[PDB]
This record gives sequence, structure tokens and C-alpha cells, in this order.
Amino acid sequence: MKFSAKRLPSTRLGTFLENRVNDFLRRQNHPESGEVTVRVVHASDKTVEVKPGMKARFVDSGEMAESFPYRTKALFAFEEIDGVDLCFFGMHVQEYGSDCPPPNQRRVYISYLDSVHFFRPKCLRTAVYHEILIGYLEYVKKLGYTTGHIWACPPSEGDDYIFHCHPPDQKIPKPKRLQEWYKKMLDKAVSERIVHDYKDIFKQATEDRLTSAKELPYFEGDFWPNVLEESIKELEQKTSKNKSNDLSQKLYATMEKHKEVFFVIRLIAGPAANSLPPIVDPDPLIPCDLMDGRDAFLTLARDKHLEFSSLRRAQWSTGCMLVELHTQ
Ligand SMILES: Cn1cc(-c2ccc(NC(=O)[C@H](NCCc3ccc(C#N)cc3)c3ccccc3)nc2)cn1
Ligand SMILES: [Cl-]
Repeated sequence: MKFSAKRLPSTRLGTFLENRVNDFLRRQNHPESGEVTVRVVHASDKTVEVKPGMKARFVDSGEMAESFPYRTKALFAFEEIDGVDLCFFGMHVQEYGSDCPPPNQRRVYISYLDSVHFFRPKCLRTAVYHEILIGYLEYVKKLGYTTGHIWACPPSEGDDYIFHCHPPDQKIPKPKRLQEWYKKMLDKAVSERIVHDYKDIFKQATEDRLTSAKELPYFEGDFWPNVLEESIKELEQKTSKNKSNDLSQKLYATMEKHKEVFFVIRLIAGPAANSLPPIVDPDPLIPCDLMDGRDAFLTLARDKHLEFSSLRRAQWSTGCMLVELHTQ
């Protein structure tokens, strides 16, 4: 096709990921694998606003910024199977640069990732997912991002993060299996000396000596900002007849209850982390309404009856997805 994955415009980030993946596959020399293309298909600037409860408590008193700028990116990976492109992996990320106020400075957060399980061969599928995620971590570490953040959260039964209508036999992993999948990825990144270490959110808070909710990173659509609003509302209902840091107390209790699902990934440790030059992303903005957040691509798939529920339909929906991205 003139409208194929390869023909999408290149980026430094996407070239870096696809090089790392195809290096890995060539080394495996499995006769069923195909070439992998990776493309960034959206990049734009955004802000995340501190919600009303935290704003009244921290923003209005001058203690915390009112909002946090970031860049969002969407990227997708494609394999050649029978000479045709199959989109098999997608990811949306938020990147908070060196200009961003604390506590968000130099952090990346994975918003959503997703897959369609037809990568060939099956036995290298997980490895390839891992290479993409490790590659992203390596890449942002080199720009000078110091910390990665993952919320391990499977989609609900019958729901789709990125790709509309998954195969009926592609199973959603249970939380513990997913948590182990991320640990396996992160142990490999640690052994390649990309990741220095990683910690659950609770342990990390304790080790950073977090004494106020304002010190907690505040991301778009993440669990912690909602938690903080519900906790402030609970606290404000309290009265006491006659004869503080109570938010912090509740945050800690909630962090401990859920610590296993929130990964804090240190990419740059020690004094190296404190003398860094400004983060400069060499890649340009990529406006693309279709891939600005997850919803627009889910809608278009529904409208045009695109489905990722078999090899043939996913190959079909990849082709139409590509048509649409050159087209728009
Ligand atoms: C019939 N039906 C299938 C689904 C369905 C099945 C699978 C998926 N998505 C994934 O498996 C996706 N896969 C991403 C790659 C991946 C593969 C295996 C494991 C494990 N363990 C972790 C990630 C994923 C995203 C976020 C969290 C967990 C999974 N999404 C939806 C919904 N309805
Ligand atoms: Cl996810």
C-alpha cells in the first residue's frame, strides 16, 4: 500500500523503539517473525488541573501549582504477517518535562496500553511487549526523565482501552498476573541497567519521607487525584465538640492498601539526577484528532465496524486505521 505503516512519518522515538525490537527479533532468528514498525501518531501539549478539594487546600494558599503541563503521545507497533500489516500494540503516555513544577518534574506516566494477541510467533509476544516498554524507558531516561509511573490495572470484562472488540479468546489478565508481568519487564530493565530500581508507591512515599499530599505526583486520569478529592470530602464532614496532617494519614492508609498496583520506576538515581541539563524533546508536535486520547479511535472503529477480533479482521482494521491517519 501507499497507505502502509512504514509510510507514516518517522520520529526519533519511534525509530529508537523499532530498532530495539527488530534487533531483538533478528537475534532470535525465528522463521515465523516479520519486520516490526513503530510509529508515534500523536503528540500534543496539555495540562492537568488540580481538582477543587486539593486546589482549595494547596493551590489557593500558594503551596502547589494550579496545573501541570505535559506532553501526550500515542504510539503503535505493527508486524508484517503474510505480507500485510497488523497493529498489535498501542500506548498513550504523559511526559512532564524539566519546566514542569514539582512534584511532577521529569516524570513519565503511562496512561493506557493495549494489545491484540496475533503477534507471530506466540512464544515471543511477551518479549516484544517488554522490548517496547523497556525501550520507551531507556529513551526517556536518555532525555533526562528521572522517574516512570505505572498503574497496573486491567480493563474490565468486555471493555477496551485502545482497540475495539478484542478476540473472544484473548483473556484479560487478573491483577496478580499483570503485576507479575510488569515486575518481569522491570527486572529485565534493571539487569540491562536502564532502570536503577523500582518500588511500590507506599514504599517509595515512606523512603521519600512524604509528609503532605502536595508532594505526590499528580497525573491526568490517575487514581491518586480522585482518592485525594474523596478523602478531603470525608474529612470536611467531621465535627468535634469541645475539650491537621489527617489527609496525609488517609493517603498513607490508601497507599498501603493498594501498593501492589502502583509502580514507581527510578531511571536516574544519586547525584546524576540533580545536575541534569533541561529536557529537550527532539521530536515535533503531531496534531491528529483521531489519536488525541483513546476515545476517538474507539468511536471510529464502532462507526465503521472495525474489529480486532480475528487475524483477518484486525489486518482489515489496521489497513483502514492507516488509510484514516494519512487521510486526516
Ligand atoms: C472479549 N474481550 C476481550 C477483552 C480484552 C482482552 C484483552 C485486552 N487487553 C489486553 O490484554 C492488554 N494487553 C497488553 C499487553 C499485555 C499482555 C499480557 C499481559 C499479562 N499478564 C500484560 C500486558 C492489556 C492492557 C492493560 C492491562 C492488561 C492487559 N483488552 C480487552 C475484552 N473483551
Ligand atoms: Cl494500562
